[PDB]
Amino acid sequence: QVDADLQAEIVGKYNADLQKAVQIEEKKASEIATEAVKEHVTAEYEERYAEHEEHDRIMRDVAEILEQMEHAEVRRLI
Amino acid sequence: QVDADLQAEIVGKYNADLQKAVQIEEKKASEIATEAVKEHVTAEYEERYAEHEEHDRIMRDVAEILEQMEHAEVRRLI
Ligand SMILES: [Ca+2]
Ligand SMILES: [Ca+2]
Repeated sequence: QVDADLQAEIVGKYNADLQKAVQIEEKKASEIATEAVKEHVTAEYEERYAEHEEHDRIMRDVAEILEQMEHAEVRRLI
Repeated sequence: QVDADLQAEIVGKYNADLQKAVQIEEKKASEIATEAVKEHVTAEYEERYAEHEEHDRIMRDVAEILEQMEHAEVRRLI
């Protein structure tokens, strides 16, 4: 589904940050924080791969990795 | 915390829609769908109460109601 290297890179760098964002109990602030983490990661990869031939596939993978990370932490806390 | 009438109005109108959005298994589409429901509700209330004296309080209540609805359904499915 997703590129395993892309998954390792994003999980490695950003999972702890996304976890902290999800762990904020005040739900508005948590939503804002989670979105901020996602937006940063998306922008980092967009900048890095803007002209790459597999750009569209990469960006779909980044979006899926981020959503799976969020889902895993929401599940894990519940 | 939130105005009980505002809560009843938004839950009554939009909970089933937010539930369907959260229930979509494909996580990107679910995220897009949930955000679309939230954006509509926020815009409806912003338009209705743009000049009201309690606008800021109302809009914070709308944001909290929407986040609580999302949390309740994510919890309920898990
Ligand atoms: Ca999500
Ligand atoms: Ca939320």
